[PDB]
Amino acid sequence: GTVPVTWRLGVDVGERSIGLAAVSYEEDKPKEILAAVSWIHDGGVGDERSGASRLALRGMARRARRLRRFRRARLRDLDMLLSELGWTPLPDKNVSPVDAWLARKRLAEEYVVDETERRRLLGYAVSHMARHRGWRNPWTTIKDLKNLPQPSDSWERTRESLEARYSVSLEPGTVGQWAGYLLQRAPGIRLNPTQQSLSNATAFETRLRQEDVLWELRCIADVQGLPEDVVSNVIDAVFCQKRPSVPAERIRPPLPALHEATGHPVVDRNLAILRKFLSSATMRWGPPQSIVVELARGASESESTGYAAVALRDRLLSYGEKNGVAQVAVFRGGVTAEARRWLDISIERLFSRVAIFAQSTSTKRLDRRHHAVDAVVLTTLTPGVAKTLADARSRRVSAEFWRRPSTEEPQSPAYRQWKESCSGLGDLLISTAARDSIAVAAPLRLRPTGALHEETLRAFSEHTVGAAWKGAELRRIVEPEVYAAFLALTDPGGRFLKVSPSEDVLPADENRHIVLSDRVLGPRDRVKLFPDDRGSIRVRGGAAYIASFHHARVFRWGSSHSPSFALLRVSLADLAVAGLLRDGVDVFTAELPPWTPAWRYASIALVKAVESGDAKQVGWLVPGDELDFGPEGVTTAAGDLSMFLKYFPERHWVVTGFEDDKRINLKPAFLSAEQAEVLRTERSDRPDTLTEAGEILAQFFPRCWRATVAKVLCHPGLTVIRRTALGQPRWRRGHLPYSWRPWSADPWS
RNA sequence: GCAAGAUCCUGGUAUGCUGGGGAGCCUGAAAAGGCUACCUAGCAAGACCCCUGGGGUCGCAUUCUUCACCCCCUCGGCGAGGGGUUC
DNA sequence: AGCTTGGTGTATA
DNA sequence: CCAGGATCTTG
DNA sequence: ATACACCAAGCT
Ligand SMILES: [Mg+2]
Ligand SMILES: [Mg+2]
Ligand SMILES: [Mg+2]
Ligand SMILES: [Mg+2]
Ligand SMILES: [Mg+2]
Repeated sequence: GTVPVTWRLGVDVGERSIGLAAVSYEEDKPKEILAAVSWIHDGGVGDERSGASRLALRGMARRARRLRRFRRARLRDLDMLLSELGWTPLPDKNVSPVDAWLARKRLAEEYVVDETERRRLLGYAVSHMARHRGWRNPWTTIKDLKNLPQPSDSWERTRESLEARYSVSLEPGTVGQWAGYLLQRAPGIRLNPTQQSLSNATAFETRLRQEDVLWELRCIADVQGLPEDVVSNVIDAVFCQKRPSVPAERIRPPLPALHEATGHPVVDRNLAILRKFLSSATMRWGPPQSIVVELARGASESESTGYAAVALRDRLLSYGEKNGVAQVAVFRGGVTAEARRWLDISIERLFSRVAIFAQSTSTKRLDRRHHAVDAVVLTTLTPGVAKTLADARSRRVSAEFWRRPSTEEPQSPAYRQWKESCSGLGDLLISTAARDSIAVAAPLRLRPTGALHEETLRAFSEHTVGAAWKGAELRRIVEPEVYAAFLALTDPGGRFLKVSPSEDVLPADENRHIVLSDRVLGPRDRVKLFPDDRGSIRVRGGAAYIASFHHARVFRWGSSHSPSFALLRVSLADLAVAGLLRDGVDVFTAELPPWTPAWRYASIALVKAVESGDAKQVGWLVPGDELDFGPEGVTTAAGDLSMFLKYFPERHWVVTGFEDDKRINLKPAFLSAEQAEVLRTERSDRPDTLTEAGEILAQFFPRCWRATVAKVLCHPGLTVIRRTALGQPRWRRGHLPYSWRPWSADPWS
């Protein structure tokens, strides 16, 4: 089903986006824009706060797990050494908070003549020193730690500061003696400072070093008269540390292929999108005859010869030598902007965008389709013409700075031939923009991997059986068997929970017995409850909130001419507690038990409609799905959304999240984020230079449309559009995610 | 070419949270509650393998999960990794 | 009652 | 937060 | 330090 045409490929690579064009050619002039799509990616970023990528967060978590594993193994080996020496380690409970510190202070101060008491104090001191040993260089050997100046100069400065503050001198002033003395003298004192966060002045200021703990242990050994091999073994067990190695980063030569990852996140996202587009374009129109790529001027902050440019040249030249691409040329930013400038093509005129800035011309970054338009413009480019345009800009910027207290055109026959050949490019762009064939899409994240819950462990609340129970207290029951038993109490014919959060579900009953499969709970027995009336799971003996939702399952019930819709918001914790995070599981259609937080905190109408059997699952929505409202647009606008839709009549909206049980958060697909953020900045510091549409767009972002699901899915002709790699909506029901209509979708199974 | 770095990766540290404790202080004194520290265990759910338990290794990346089709790579029908699937 | 929307808490250095 | 190993960039 | 999920006044 491949019809070979003559077409060229245009790729603009940005920090958060990539624009791609397949332009069919007839006589070395543009003939047909086959596909133009801009793909918005996160560049591998999973933490928007710190800018850390998903791979970096995963590596930090994995190394934290490995640190805990090695710490557990090292402390177990120390415990076996202390058992071999007969020294008793510090017990888990039923000891004073300062037994370890007082043991360290007493062994570093005086000699202990009692045998069992000395061994007990030595075991307490050595176990506590292994739990708190301070930092050393990981490449420094134990022998090199022993060759360090003991004590360290930072601890000498700290000890002099402590002697100045408290007017006392301890010989020898180890951290064990000073901490024990300060915990006896000024109780409640903090020992180490916190950079995270009334005037509890800390005892120490610098980070503890392993040489100081080693010096204190050797001072304790010299005072107590321990044998040399015993001291050597105790040092080698307390300060044991794995040396750093290189397991994973194990780095004419053959150029890498398209399917091979490059290791860097932004380049990997751009490579994956370009690889999918190139594969689909090859299967539908044959191979391209050249590939023109525009790396951005950015994409490195905190002809291009950057790492992204080198990786893209090597992989696209691998594809070229495997498929027959005649040349591959990669340019440096921002050549395509001036190439768009000389043909009189503006995004604000091409897509009929209203003006946002009162003074000066608005930046093209407002409409996200500018990437695909730049890819179309890039398709026409050649390296000689790009050189002439770069020389023209370099000549123009100096005359522009000179003429402030120009514009002069450099002459080129290749530029003249290019401008003659690209006369109809503007007409093609108008024609393709009129029928809305230029698409802005985002890649879907469908794998159920990530943080399963929030990190903060929370304390359990607790409720008696025999008291009065409200709806929130029913919803917060931790144990699923007790939850199902209270479910059978409040509704014996029901399988799900349909109560208001504030209503009084059931009164006090002094002889209520909750029967189970393994015990019987009396009316005086106390049920473990989640602390708050929100989605939570039981992890490691505590409660944690659920993370962000993986998806929302769409349910429909009622008549054909007027149905009702609701979302079942499913997080990774629901799939974790349902046992669905395993092999061979379709996580969008698998049945969730009633005790999951999804079905606990679903809307009451959805619960009652599923219990009545009327409501069936007709589809699913992930963050990043595109809602095409059709040519009608949004007919249920109210509030600031109406004033937004007067000047930006958007029909394509992107799902970002599901903020409660009845609402879905939608942003406009074609409108950018950072442009509206700098509009907010100019609203903050430059009054009256912003138009009314700019003011409304600045107020609309960042939270966009917090939209009622009943007000969204009540539109006939609304489609959940899932694109192919070329930016075309997938309408054939296959094994890839397809476009569907909420008003007409078949029920699952 | 000093090196400002960018991407990770490896080894550590100190807080923080939860469970169990408690040195000082404040209440309650019948009894147990809080604050500041400090001690101790754990810090994704879990999964696999080896000798009841234990110990080791993976588990937040590769944005269309699973399934289906096609292509590529390593080892010995056979799994593990990747990649693509046009509207 | 129900939709707008304003504010805020998240593991961190 | 720390030190330092590997690519690869820019100086 | 983000952005999303949750909470809790206001309009209608
Ligand atoms: Mg673990
Ligand atoms: Mg400890
Ligand atoms: Mg330590
Ligand atoms: Mg671009
Ligand atoms: Mg401790």
